[PDB]
Amino acid sequence: GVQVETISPGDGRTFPKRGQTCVVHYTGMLEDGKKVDSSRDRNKPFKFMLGKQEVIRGWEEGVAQMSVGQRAKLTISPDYAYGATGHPGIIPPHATLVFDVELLKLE
Amino acid sequence: GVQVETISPGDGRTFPKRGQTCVVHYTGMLEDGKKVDSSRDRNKPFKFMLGKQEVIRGWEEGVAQMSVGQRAKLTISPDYAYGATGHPGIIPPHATLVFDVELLKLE
Ligand SMILES: CC[C@H](C(=O)N1CCCC[C@H]1C(=O)O[C@H](CCc1ccc(OC)c(OC)c1)c1cccc(OCC(=O)O)c1)c1cc(OC)c(OC)c(OC)c1
Ligand SMILES: CC[C@H](C(=O)N1CCCC[C@H]1C(=O)O[C@H](CCc1ccc(OC)c(OC)c1)c1cccc(OCC(=O)O)c1)c1cc(OC)c(OC)c(OC)c1
Repeated sequence: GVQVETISPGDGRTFPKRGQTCVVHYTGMLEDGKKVDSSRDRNKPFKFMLGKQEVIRGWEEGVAQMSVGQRAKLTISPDYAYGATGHPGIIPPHATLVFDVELLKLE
Repeated sequence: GVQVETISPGDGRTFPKRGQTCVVHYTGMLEDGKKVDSSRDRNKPFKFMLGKQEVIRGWEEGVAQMSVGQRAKLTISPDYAYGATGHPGIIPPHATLVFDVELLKLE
């Protein structure tokens, strides 16, 4: 599943609802700490809409548990991410992924 | 993931909303056709509430795509069911499950 470790607290009351656009900055890494991708390296935050199947399962479930302003480490098992196949050149097979995620705002 | 094959049509309009109780009769079986369990063998239909994590993943997603009266066969991969461990005595490890499900009503 997805495990959540809080790094910095959010407001503790404003949580994302399906249909809302989540604006976040993230760093995705393999279990051994190696960086695969990061929005912080790109000039603009990442955005997705909750409930539209726009992202891997672990993210839908994990980010829905965060409040605005919160920063957390989400540890996602393969079955909740890219599973057996992974994704060529980016994610190896059966990979557990760890994301450092910061929920900036909802829109 | 979860694949849905329709066996008998439903009303094509009444679909389960998160928070509603789905009343169904089902027969679950392994990929080779052996029956593991069936509510049709038990005197009353199976009931569960959508969106409350009461059932395996594949069911939350598959039943949500059925309308009242529909009968369908849901083929669920391990990652959407019991994964690598299975469930002692009932579901073996790495089991793909096939369910014959009939959505009787919503309440
Ligand atoms: C740590 C690397 C990272 C990743 O893992 N991230 C991205 C951040 C959200 C969580 C997760 C993801 O979910 O990234 C998805 C990957 C594809 C995907 C999508 C839905 C799935 O299922 C319902 C699924 O099933 C496995 C796989 C994603 C990507 C881009 C925009 C996205 O949002 C909407 C859009 O703008 O198109 C979504 C990643 C970034 C990519 O580009 C920034 C990317 O592209 C090259 C990619 O391909 C594997 C990986
Ligand atoms: C084909 C065998 C079958 C099964 O597979 N079925 C049952 C029908 C819904 C789909 C699925 C299920 O999901 O069955 C779950 C199993 C447990 C479970 C639950 C949530 C999970 O969350 C992701 C999860 O993760 C793996 C595992 C279930 C069971 C009973 C009531 C249930 O809910 C209503 C209630 O609480 O009364 C749920 C099964 C029947 C059982 O009893 C009738 C049972 O018990 C002995 C069982 O244990 C493995 C198997």
